[PDB]
Order: sequence, then C-alpha cells, then structure tokens
Amino acid sequence: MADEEKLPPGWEKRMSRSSGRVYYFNHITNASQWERPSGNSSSGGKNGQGEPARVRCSHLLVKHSQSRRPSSWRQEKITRTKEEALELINGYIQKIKSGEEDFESLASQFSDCSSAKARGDLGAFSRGQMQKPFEDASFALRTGEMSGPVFTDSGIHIILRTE
Repeated sequence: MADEEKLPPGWEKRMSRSSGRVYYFNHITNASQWERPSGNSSSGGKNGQGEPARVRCSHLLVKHSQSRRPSSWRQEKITRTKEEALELINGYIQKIKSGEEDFESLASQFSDCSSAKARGDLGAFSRGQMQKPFEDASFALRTGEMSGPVFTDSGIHIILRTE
C-alpha cells in the first residue's frame, strides 16, 4: 500500500522500504523526510491542486560553467560542470535539514543571481508566466518545504517556496 487519510496537502505515506523510511513521499517535489510540511506550526490547505492562491517562491540558481551566468555572486569565476555543480545544491539540503538553519539563510545569503540580493528575486506568477521547468515542480507544496534538485534553463534552481 502507498497512501493515507490523515496528512497535509502533499506527500504520500509509503514506508515500503523504497529507500529508508520515506515517511510521506511527495510525487511532485520528489523529496523525503521524517516530518510533514509544517513541523508543529501550520499544515492547512488542501483546496485545489498546488494552486491554493500563489507561490511567490524564490530560487538559489547556483549555475556553473557553460550556461548563462558563469560567475558567482561573491566570486568572479566558474569552471565546475553540471555534475560538480550538483554538489553546490546539496549544500542547501543536508545543512538546511539539520534542524539548525531556517529557510531564510540560503537563497538570501547564497544565490548565483539577483536572488542573492533581495532574498527572492523571483516573485509570484502562478504558472503560465515562467517556463515549463518552473511551474509543475514549483507548484508542489504551498508553504516552504522546497523540492529536490530540479532542472531549469539557467543553473538548476531548488525552489525555496514561500507561498
């Protein structure tokens, strides 16, 4: 079995030893964890389908060589390739999921673009505005859980998610 009837909008309780205690696996964000998208705070919603109202999510970008912005926000050089660039993303995953830092110290103080200047240099759109690879996954959840390693024209993006 792979379902439930007592959880927030998103993630599906599996626990079928498909990795290591999937504990609610999101088919949209493709992320895993041992805690629902709320953590003793708020998990309301469950209205439509990823379109509760808006998203106004951010993006870390963090692009590498051969792309668009071959330069860091603090530095001024980039050579690492896609693979080597993937590691740069994990940094905002294992560290963020350390119950230490919040979701306001990754894209605001780290981002290979304008994002690393105004916290979230992305804004809200609600599909249609952005590109394909910036709507579906970006529609997952509706609070700020962030999805796995996505794929966008520039860099890779991690979708911080806010609303």
